[PDB]
Amino acid sequence: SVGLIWAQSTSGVIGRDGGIPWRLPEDLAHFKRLTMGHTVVMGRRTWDSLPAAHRPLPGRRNVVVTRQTGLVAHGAQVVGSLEQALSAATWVIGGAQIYALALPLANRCEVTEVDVDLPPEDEDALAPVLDQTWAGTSGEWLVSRSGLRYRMHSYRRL
Ligand SMILES: NC(=O)c1ccc[n+]([C@@H]2O[C@H](COP(=O)([O-])OP(=O)(O)OC[C@H]3O[C@@H](n4cnc5c(N)ncnc54)[C@H](OP(=O)(O)O)[C@@H]3O)[C@@H](O)[C@H]2O)c1
Ligand SMILES: CCc1nc(N)nc(N)c1OCCCOc1cccc(C[C@H](C(=O)O)C(F)F)c1
Ligand SMILES: [Br-]
Ligand SMILES: [Br-]
Ligand SMILES: [Cl-]
Repeated sequence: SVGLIWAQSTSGVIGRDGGIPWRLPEDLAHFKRLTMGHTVVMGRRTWDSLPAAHRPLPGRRNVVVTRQTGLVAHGAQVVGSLEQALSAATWVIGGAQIYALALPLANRCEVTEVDVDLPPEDEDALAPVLDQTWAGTSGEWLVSRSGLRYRMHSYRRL
C-alpha cells in the first residue's frame, strides 16, 4: 500500500527555490493527520527542505532517497532507490522526482489544491499529472483562517 500526498497551486507548482511557495496551516494539519504513525518517504532535496524544528518529522519513520554514499540524515534512514524505501501504509511526501518514481506503485493520492496563481518558472518542482485511471472526490473550496482559498482532493486508482 503506497500513497502519495502533496500540496499544489492550481497551476501545478509544488516547490520553488528549495521551499514551498505558500503557507497554509490547514494543509500542514491535514498532512500531519494523514501521515502520523506511518513511514514517510522523501527525496533528499525534500529532506533538506524540512525546517530544522521539524526534521526529522516526529512520530513517523523518515526514509530519505539519495544517490549519495554515506549520506547522514540524522534520525532518518537513508536508501538508494525507491524500492529500498518500500521493503503497512507508506506515504511518499515528495518531491517531484520521487513522486514521479512512486506514482506507478501507488493506489492513493491525497492532494491539497491551493488557489494561488503561480505561473510555473523554469526550475519549479511540479505536481504529477493524474489521468482517468484515478478516481477523485473533492471537498468544497474552503477559506483558511489566514485567508487563502484551498480544497482537498482524494484520488484512488480505478
Ligand atoms: N508542496 C508539496 O507538497 C511538496 C512536497 C515535497 C517537497 N516539496 C518541494 O519540492 C522541492 C523538492 O523536490 P525536487 O523534485 O527538487 O526533489 P526531491 O524529489 O525531493 O529530491 C531529489 C533528489 O532525490 C534523489 N533521487 C532522485 N531520483 C533518485 C533515484 N532514482 N535513486 C536515488 N535517489 C534519487 C537525488 O538525491 P541526491 O541529489 O542526494 O543524489 C535527487 O537530487 C522543494 O521545493 C520542496 O520544498 C513540495
Ligand atoms: C506540509 C507541506 C506538504 N503538504 C502536503 N499536503 N503534502 C506534502 N507532501 C507536503 O510536503 C511535505 C514536505 C514538507 O513537510 C513539512 C514541512 C513543515 C511542516 C510540516 C508539518 C509538521 C509535521 O508534519 O509534524 C507540523 F508542523 F505539523 C511538514
Ligand atoms: Br511549509
Ligand atoms: Br504555517
Ligand atoms: Cl488536482
